[PDB]
Amino acid sequence: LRANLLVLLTVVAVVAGVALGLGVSGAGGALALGPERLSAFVFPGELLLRLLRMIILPLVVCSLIGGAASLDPGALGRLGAWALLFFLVTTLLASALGVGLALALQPGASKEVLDSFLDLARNIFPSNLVSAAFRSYSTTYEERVKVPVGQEVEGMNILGLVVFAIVFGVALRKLGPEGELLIRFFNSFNEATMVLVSWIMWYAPVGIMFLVAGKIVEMEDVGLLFARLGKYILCCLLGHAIHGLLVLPLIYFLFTRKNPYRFLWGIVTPLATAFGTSSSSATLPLMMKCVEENNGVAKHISRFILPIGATVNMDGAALFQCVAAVFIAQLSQQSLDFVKIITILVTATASSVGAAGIPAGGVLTLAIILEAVNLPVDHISLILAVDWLVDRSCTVLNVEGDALGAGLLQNYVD
Amino acid sequence: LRANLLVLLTVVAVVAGVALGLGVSGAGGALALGPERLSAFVFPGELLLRLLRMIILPLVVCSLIGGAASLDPGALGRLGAWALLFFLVTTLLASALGVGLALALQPGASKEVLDSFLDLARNIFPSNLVSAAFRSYSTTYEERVKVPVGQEVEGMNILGLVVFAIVFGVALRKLGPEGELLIRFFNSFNEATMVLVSWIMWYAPVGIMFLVAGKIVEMEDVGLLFARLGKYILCCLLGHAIHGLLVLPLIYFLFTRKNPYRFLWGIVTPLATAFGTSSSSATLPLMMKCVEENNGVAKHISRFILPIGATVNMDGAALFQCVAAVFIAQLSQQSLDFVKIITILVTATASSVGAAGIPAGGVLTLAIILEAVNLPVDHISLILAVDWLVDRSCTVLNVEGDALGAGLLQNYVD
Amino acid sequence: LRANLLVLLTVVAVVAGVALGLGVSGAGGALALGPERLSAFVFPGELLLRLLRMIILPLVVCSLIGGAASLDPGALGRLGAWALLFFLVTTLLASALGVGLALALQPGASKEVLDSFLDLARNIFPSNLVSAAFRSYSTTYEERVKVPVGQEVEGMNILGLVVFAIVFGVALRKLGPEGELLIRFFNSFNEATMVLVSWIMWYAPVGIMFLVAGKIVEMEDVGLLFARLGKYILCCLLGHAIHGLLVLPLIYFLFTRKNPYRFLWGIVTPLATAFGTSSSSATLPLMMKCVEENNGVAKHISRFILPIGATVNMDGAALFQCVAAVFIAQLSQQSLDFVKIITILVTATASSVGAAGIPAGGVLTLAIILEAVNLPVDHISLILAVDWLVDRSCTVLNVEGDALGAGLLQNYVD
Ligand SMILES: NC(=O)CC[C@H](N)C(=O)O
Ligand SMILES: NC(=O)CC[C@H](N)C(=O)O
Ligand SMILES: NC(=O)CC[C@H](N)C(=O)O
Ligand code: NA
Ligand code: NA
Ligand code: NA
Ligand code: NA
Ligand code: NA
Ligand code: NA
Ligand code: NA
Ligand code: NA
Ligand code: NA
Repeated sequence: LRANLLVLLTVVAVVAGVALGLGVSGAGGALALGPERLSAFVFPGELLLRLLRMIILPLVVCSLIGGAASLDPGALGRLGAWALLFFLVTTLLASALGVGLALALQPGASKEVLDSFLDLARNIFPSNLVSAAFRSYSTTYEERVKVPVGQEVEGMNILGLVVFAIVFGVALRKLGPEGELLIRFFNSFNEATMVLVSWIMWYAPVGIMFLVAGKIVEMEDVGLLFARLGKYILCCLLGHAIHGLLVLPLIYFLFTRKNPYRFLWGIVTPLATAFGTSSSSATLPLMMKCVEENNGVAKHISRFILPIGATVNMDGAALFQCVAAVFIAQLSQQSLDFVKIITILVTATASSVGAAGIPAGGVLTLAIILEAVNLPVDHISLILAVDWLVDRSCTVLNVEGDALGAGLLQNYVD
Repeated sequence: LRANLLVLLTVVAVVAGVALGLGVSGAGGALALGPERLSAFVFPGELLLRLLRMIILPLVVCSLIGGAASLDPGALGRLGAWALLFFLVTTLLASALGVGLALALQPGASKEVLDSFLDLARNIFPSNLVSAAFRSYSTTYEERVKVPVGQEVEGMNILGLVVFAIVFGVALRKLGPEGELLIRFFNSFNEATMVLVSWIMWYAPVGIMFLVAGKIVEMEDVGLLFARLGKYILCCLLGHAIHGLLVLPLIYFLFTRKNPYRFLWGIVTPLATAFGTSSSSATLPLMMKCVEENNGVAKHISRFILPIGATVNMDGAALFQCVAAVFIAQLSQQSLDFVKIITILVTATASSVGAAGIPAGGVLTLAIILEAVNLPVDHISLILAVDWLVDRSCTVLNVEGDALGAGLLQNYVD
Repeated sequence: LRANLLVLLTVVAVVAGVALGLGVSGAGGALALGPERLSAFVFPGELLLRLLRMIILPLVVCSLIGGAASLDPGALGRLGAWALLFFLVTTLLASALGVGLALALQPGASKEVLDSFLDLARNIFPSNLVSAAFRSYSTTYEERVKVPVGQEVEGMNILGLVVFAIVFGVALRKLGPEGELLIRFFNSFNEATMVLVSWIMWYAPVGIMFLVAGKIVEMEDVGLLFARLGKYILCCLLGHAIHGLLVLPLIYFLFTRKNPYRFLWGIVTPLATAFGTSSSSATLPLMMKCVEENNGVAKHISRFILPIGATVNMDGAALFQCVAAVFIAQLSQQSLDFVKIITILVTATASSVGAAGIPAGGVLTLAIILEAVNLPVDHISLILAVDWLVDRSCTVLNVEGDALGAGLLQNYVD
C-alpha cells in the first residue's frame, strides 16, 4: 500500500536524518563542512519548505471558499462554533497542563499587548488581498513617548486570507445559481493543488531528512544546551506528549468512540513533516491530504476545519508559552498566585491565535505573556537556545489537534 | 425599509460621532485618553477602512471587466467619451468656482510637473498587475543636477487596474463565445464582492462614528485652526456645497429632468462614508451598491462609470486646489492675471486626474500647481493644519459627482 | 497584408529611430535636450516596455498551463526532453562559437557560484506565487567570514512561474473532467492577453523608434567606445550573426527542410522588439503572436516552447559570456588550456539558464564564469561601456533560437 510505504519512508527519513546529522557533527559539523558546503547540505529541506509554502496560499483559499460554499450558512455557523469551542477548550487544557508540569517539576529552580491584539485584528481584516498573500501588518514604535506606527512586513497573512475565504464562500452560497461557477472553479483549483500536494509528499522524506540533519548539525553540542535547560525541555516535551498521546486521544475517544491511534497513524506523515519544518502552515497541505484519504474525514469538514485550526488552534504553542512563563518566573523566584496562573493561561490562550504558525513564532508572543504577567523579559535569551526543538514539538501537537478535531467534528456531523 | 434604516443609522453615526469626539475632547482628548487608549478608541474606523480597501481591488477589476465586455466597443467608446466630457467639464466648473470664491472672499488677505505627469502615464500603464494591486510608480531625485529615478511605492494603482480592466473587457468582447466564460466568472466574482459590500454597509455606521470621533479628538482645538484659516475653510466648504447642492444638481436636472435630491438621498450613505474615510476609493464600493439598488441606474452603466470616475473625476480636489492656490497667492500678495487664472484652472483640472483618491492626496499635487504657477510652496504647511477636513469635504463632492454623472449617463442611455 | 505592413513599420521604426538619435546627438544630445526633456524624449519606449511587462505574467502563466494540460504527460515529457536537448545543444554551440571567435580574432590583445545556483534552484521553486509574480530570491552576504543571507528582490520570477504553470497544467490534465473548466478558463485568459498583444504590436514601432533613439542619444560618442572595444564588439556581434543567420538556420533546415529565412521574416517584428527592449521576456508576447499566426507553428507547441525557452534558452547570452571571458583572459594575458576552455563553455551554458532575461542580465552572471575560471573580475567595468548594445544583440539571438526551436519541434510533431 502506497500510504504505508510513504509513512515508513517518512519515519525512516526522520530517523536517518537524525543519524546523518549526528554523524556529520561527529565528523566536525559546520566547521568541517564549511559555510558553503553546509548551505549546500541543508538545501533539500529548504526546497521542501519552499514547495509547501508555494501551495499554502491557493490550497487554503480555494479549500476554504469551497467548504464555506458547501454548507448552509446556519449549519456552517454551528460547525464553526463547535470547532472554535473545541479549539479553545483544547488550548486551555494544554495551557493548564503546561503550567501544572512547570509547577510540579519546577524547571526554573518588544510589542505592547494592546498593539499585538490590534495587529491581530488588522490581519484578520486585511487591507489588501494581494498584499495579504505575502505580507502581514506589524506595529513598530517611534519616539515623539512611544507612538505606534504600523506597516506591512514579510509573511503571509494566512489568518486574513482564511477569514476572507470563509466570507467569500458564504457570499457565493448566498448567490445561488450565479455563484456555482465560482464554486466549481475553486473546487477544481483545490483538486489540482491537492495533486501537487500528492506529488510533493514523495519528496517530503528527503526534505525532512535534510531538515533534521541540518538542524542537529547546527547545534554547538547537546550538552551545552541540556546541562542548563534539561528540565525545561523535559517539561515542554512531556506536556506535548501527554497532550497529543493521552489528552487529545482521550477526548477523541470519548466524543468519537474510535481508535485514536489509528487516526494518528493515518497522519504520521504530516506529523513528521511538521516536526521537520517547524511550521503548521507548511505541513497543513500534507495534513489535509492524509486526513482526507488516509482517514475517513469528509472533504468539506477537512477543508473547513484544518485550514482554520492551522492558524487559530495551537495547543503546543500555548503549552510552550505557559511552561516558559512559569520557568522564567521560577528563575526570578517570582510568586505565582491563582490570579497570576489564570492570567498566564488566558494570555497564552489568546496569543496562541495570534501566533503566525511559522518557525520561531512563539517567542514573539512569549513577551506578550511576560508583559501582561510582569516577569523578566531578558530571560527569553535562554529559551532561544532551545527554541529550535521546542517549536518543532509544538508544531507537531498543533497540527495533531487540528487533525483530531477534524475527525471529532466528522463524527459529530455523521 | 432597510435602505432608509441604513441611511438614518449612517446620519446618526456621523452626528453621534461628532458628539462623542467633542465630549472626549472636553474630557481631555488624547492627553486624558493616552496614546494606547486613543489608538484603541479609533480602531473601529480603521477596521472599516481596511474592510473597504480589501474589496476595492476585486470589485473594481471585475466590475470594469464585466461592464466593458457588456457593450459594443463602439458604444462603449461613445459612452466613455461622454463620461470623460462630463467629468472634465464638471472639474473645470469646480476649479472656476473655487477660483472665483477665493478671489471674491479673499481668504488670503517636491516633484517636478513633467515627472508628475510621466508618473501618471506610467501608472496608467502598469508594468506589473500584481504589483499594481498594491503599489504605484513614484519618482524621486538623485544628485549627480537632479536626475529622476523612480520606484514602486506603497499604494494601490487603481488607475492602472481600471485601464487594464477596461481593455481586458474589450478584449473579452472581441473574443466572442470563447470569452463568455470569463465574463461569467468576473460577473459572479463582482456579485460576491457586492454581497460583501452589503455586509460591510451595516458596520459602516460604527466605523464612521469612530472615524469622526477620533479625527475631531485629534484636534488641538477648533479655535487654533479657525482663528487663522476660517475664511479659507469657508471658501473650500462653501464651494463644495455650491457645487454639490446647486451646480451638479442643476446640471443633472437640465440633462436629467428628475429630482436630483432624491438621487442624493439614495446615496447619503456613501457620502457620509466618504466624509468619514476621506477616500473616494474606499467609499466607491458602497456608492456602487447604493447607485445600483437605491437609485435606478443600470448595472453596467454604474459598474463602468463609478470606478472610472472615482479615479479620474475629482471636482472637490480641483476646487480645493484652486482655492489653495489663490489663497497662497493672496498670502504672498501675488498678482493673478487672466493667464495666471487660466493656468491655475488647467493645472488643477489636469492634476485632479493624477490624485490617487486617498486621504491627504491633494496636498501632494498642490505643489504641482504652485510650481506651474510660480508661488511660495512653503505656505502649504498652513493648509496641512486643516487638510484633515477639507480633504473629507473634497471626497464627498468627488463621489457625488461620480454618482450624478452615472445617473445622467443612465438617462442618456435610456 | 497587415502582417507585412507591421513588419515594414517595425523595420522603419528601427531605422528612423537610429536616424533620430543620431540627429539629436549631432544637435547636442542629452546636454542640449536637458534631463527633463531627455526623460520626456525616451518615454514612449518606456511605455512600450511597461505594456509588454504588464502582459508577460498572465500570458506566460495561462499559455503554459493550457499547453501542459493539452498533452499526455508522457508526450509532454518527451516534447520537453527534446526541447531541452535542443536548447542545451544550441547554447553549447553558441558558447563554442564565441570562444573560437575570441581566440581567433583575439579582441583582448559579487555572488558565489554555489550561491548563484542555489538561488536559481530557489527561484525554480518559488516560496510564494504572488511574490514570484514580481520578486525573485537573491542572496547577499553578512560578515560574522561571509554568511549568505537571502531575500526577495524586485524582478518577476519568470522561471518559477513557468515551472508552476507547467506542473499545474499537468495536474489539471491528471484531473480529467474536473480540470476542464480551468483549462477553458486559462485558454480564454490567454486568448484575451493575445488580443492585448495584437493591440500592443501596433504601438511597438513608436516604442522601438524612441528606445533606439534614446539609447544612442545616451552615448558619449561612438569613437570613445569603439576605439577601445571595437574588436570585442565585433566578436560578439559577428558570433551572434553567424549563429542566427547561418548556424541556427542550418540546424532548422537540416531538421526542418523548409526555408528558415521565411520563418525569420515571419518574426522580424519580435526580433526588432527584442533589439529595442533588450529583454527576451518583454518581446516574448510578440514572438508568440508572430510564431503562431505569421508562421505555421501549432498553438500548443508555441505556447509550451516559447515561454520555456525565453527563460531557459539564451544562445546570445552564452556567446557574449564566452567572448567576454576570453577577452578578459587576453587582457590579463592568462593562458587558456583545453580544460580552461571546457570550463568556460560549461559555466556559460549553465549560467545562461540562470540569466533573468532582462536588460543588463548577462553581466550579473559573467562574474560567475570569471570566478569558476579564475580571471580578473574588475575588467567587467569595460564591458559595461558596451553592454547596452551587446545585450540587445544577445536578446535578438536568444528569442530567435526560441522561435526556430519552436518551428523545429512543430516539424517533429508533424
Ligand atoms: N511554538 C509554536 O508552536 C510556534 C508556532 C509553530 N511554529 C507552528 O507553526 O505551529
Ligand atoms: N482633496 C482631495 O480631494 C484628495 C482626494 C480625496 N481624498 C479622495 O479620495 O477623493
Ligand atoms: N546578454 C543577455 O543575453 C542577457 C539577457 C537578455 N537581456 C535577454 O533578455 O535575452
Ligand atoms: Na486548542
Ligand atoms: Na493548528
Ligand atoms: Na495562531
Ligand atoms: Na469633474
Ligand atoms: Na470621483
Ligand atoms: Na484622480
Ligand atoms: Na541554446
Ligand atoms: Na530565449
Ligand atoms: Na536564462
